[PDB]
Amino acid sequence: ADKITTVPVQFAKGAHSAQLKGSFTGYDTIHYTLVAKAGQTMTVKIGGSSNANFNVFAPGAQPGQAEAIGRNDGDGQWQGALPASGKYLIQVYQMRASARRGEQVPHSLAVSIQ
Ligand SMILES: [Cl-]
Repeated sequence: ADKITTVPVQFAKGAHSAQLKGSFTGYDTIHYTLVAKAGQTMTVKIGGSSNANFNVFAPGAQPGQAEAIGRNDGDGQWQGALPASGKYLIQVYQMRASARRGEQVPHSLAVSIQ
């Protein structure tokens, strides 16, 4: 019975970044979505619970259906030039061990596009 919550991210007028605060428990996950253009550089940084991880998916790609174009490194961050235009998906999740313990995962996701 796993839940996915989708959170559309829209930058304020004239802004190229935002920070979101969220939380999820166990195997629940959050999909943060963001429309961007091919060739722009996206930077993603996750903070808060050490259990928090993310995968970046290009438009149309769903967890389980295609490979992510990126994920958090050991410092909780990722940066890359975007191959495609459209709505990107940042999947925030925790790994099986702590999911299975039912840990709650408060986190902050900072995303910017330039
Ligand atoms: Cl922790």
